[PDB]
Amino acid sequence: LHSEIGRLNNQSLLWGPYRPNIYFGTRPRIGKSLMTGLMWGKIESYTDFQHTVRYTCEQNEGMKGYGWDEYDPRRGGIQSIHDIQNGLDITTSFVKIPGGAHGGSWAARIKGTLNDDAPKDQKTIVVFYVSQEGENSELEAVPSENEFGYEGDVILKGRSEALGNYKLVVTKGKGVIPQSDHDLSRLRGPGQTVVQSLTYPDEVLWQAKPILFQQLKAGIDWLVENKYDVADPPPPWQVYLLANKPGSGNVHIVQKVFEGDFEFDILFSSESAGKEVTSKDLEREVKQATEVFGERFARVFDLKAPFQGDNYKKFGKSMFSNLIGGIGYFYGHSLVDRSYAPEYDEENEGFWEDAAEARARHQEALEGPYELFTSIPSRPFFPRGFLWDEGFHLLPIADWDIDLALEIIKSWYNLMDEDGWIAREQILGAEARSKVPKEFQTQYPHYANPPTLFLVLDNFVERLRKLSLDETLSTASVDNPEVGLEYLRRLYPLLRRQFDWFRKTQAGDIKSYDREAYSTKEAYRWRGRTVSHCLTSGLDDYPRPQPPHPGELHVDLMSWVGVMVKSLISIGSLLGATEDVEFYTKVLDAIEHNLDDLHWSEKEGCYCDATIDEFEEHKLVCHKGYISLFPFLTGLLKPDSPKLGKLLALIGDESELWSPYGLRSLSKKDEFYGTAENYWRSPVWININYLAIVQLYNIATQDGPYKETARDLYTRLRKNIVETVYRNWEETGFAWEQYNPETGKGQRTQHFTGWTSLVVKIMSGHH
Ligand SMILES: Cc1nc(-c2ccc(NCCCCCCN3C[C@H](O)[C@@H](O)[C@H](O)[C@H]3CO)c([N+](=O)[O-])c2)no1
Repeated sequence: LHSEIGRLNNQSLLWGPYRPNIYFGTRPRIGKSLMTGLMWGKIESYTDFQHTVRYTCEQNEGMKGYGWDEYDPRRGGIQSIHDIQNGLDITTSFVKIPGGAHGGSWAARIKGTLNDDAPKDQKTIVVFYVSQEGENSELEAVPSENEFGYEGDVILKGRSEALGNYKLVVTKGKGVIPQSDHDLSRLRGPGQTVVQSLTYPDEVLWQAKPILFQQLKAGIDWLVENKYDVADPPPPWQVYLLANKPGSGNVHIVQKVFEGDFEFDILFSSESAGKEVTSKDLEREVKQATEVFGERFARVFDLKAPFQGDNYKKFGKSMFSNLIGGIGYFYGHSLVDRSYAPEYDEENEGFWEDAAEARARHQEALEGPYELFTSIPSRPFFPRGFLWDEGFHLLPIADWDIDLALEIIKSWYNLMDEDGWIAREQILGAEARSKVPKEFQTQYPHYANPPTLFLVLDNFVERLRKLSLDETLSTASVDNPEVGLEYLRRLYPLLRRQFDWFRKTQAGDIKSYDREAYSTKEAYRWRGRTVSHCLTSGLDDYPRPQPPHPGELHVDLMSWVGVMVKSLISIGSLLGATEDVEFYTKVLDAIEHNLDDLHWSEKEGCYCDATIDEFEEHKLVCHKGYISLFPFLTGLLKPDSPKLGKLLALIGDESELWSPYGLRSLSKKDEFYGTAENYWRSPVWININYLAIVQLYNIATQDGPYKETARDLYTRLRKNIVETVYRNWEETGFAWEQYNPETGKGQRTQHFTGWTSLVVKIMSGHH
């Protein structure tokens, strides 16, 4: 039955618009298969379309905004695009229709409405680009009856092992199609939908823009050769309309030119499903998905006071839809240094220079291929899997669809190598690499990242302890305990492997110094630190001991290990791994003492990282900020702890961390406040604020000395964080990466959905 729910999940999730790196396209969760993508741009001149055409996601002055209004990867959703440069408001509605044996069918409507500023007679070029990867697969455009192109629908018939037989139709659509009276129309037709069918080696089919442009350029060269010139030139839109040449191939370009508003449908019909998909099917399924989206949201994200209002609901739906709408499927080779150069052990003083030397040997090579099904932080700027971000992404997603979240966790854990390492940044395949400077591609097997995916696991466990097919599937792994347990049984050894990997690779040094502590074992240091940075910790430029030193100990990292042990206690217990649970219990107890013995500063009233002095002694290095609160953020302190009460004072202290807009990453009193790139040195970050909010709530709903302080801080922080993110969204249409504690303004990158979307769960409360 676990096998059964697994196959049903597989069938349910196979298809999607799983290409979040582009405005709109689809692909199934199969490395080498059928992919589609949309392009559009106005044409006003002989040279502008190369500059106006849209395909991969960006964010700049020419684009007001874009995102998902509703989305559920089982059903589909609706995306809105507000394009200033091209004077166009676009809608792309996508819907899946279950049936057959190959993951069902799907359809999309693309609608473009000119904005008030656009010329009423704007010409817009629209391209639907289709490619298929695989040795023994086929795809063919059925020729039109007409001479120069298509009066009606374009039909592609294809086949593969993975998809069986299918047809993909691009409907004629609605809107004025311009007609040219030029001589060229004798050979090219007056203006109509055209199809070019081509082949390239599989590995380059992703390069849709260059492939298209190569065809456009060939058409223009033909014009030149055939005496179409500046004495009497055809109109731009005709110059840029491909000669119709449908056929068989692994690439199919479908091109339309419209004047004024337009729309057209894409209908993917899985043959094994029986009756083919129609436009009327599309409209019905679109209306139905919205209704279901509506009903689920009100149940799962029921926003509590003072956010029950409709403005907050709309806000919540946008923040949530953009988060879950970022889910992509990525496939390909990854770039990894597998030298395990000894310099990477960072055992000496000045280790960063040695590590730089090893990197300069450039032993990294491509490996895999790997696949990953994950949500992402940033469609325009970094549309790919980041390991600790994904822990935050799945907290709202798990609420929505626990089985989906478990799928993503599983996908992440399937990357883990024999040692227990998962790369923190997953750049899979040439398409993903295109977005990343080559200097920043290489992954390092000694680089960890916070294990926030365990937080998601923790939530699943509590749910496990305490309808349409889609509704049923979304909770099958909780509603069927035996299913849930089997999932944990299979994941459990990889979690344990990761635990062990942390302790083998990210170990700090007690025994070699004048260091006394309850445990001789429990001490941690993040590998990969530079003079100015600690990227692996996730808090890039939060101030750390200077200089970096093999004797450093990082309190956040030890806290993370505490998170992991507790999770392993719970899961171990569920699986009756008695021997394991006894070991975990001893480790937890040791971390509890050692956090105090190695990291607590009585003088400062908070936790601090530690180094080793010029005189070879243990020194605490305190920089009041997120790092300082870590045992609290990660749920490690008892509710009656005096230490907790001191952290609550720091948290609430306006002159240190407490801004009107949320908690400051670093205190105003810290010498490093607002210095350098000021990334984690003052701004308000939603992910850490979310952990604070949840821990304040835990203390607030339990007997103890800080109940009432916690309740007040919970109330205020929740309000502050929600309102800041809301005001910004209202003003700008965007979720931002971080928020300015003086002004409240969103800054750094937009489209950060992205853990900023946690705000949905903050609003809905009841932790
Ligand atoms: C115009 C215009 N373009 C841009 C622009 C900005 C940035 C980038 N890439 C930066 C990649 C680094 C991701 C780290 C983010 N974040 C940092 C946290 O510190 C981590 O904790 C966390 O894990 C990760 C992930 O969330 C690109 N670009 O490469 O295309 C373009 N801005 O304006």
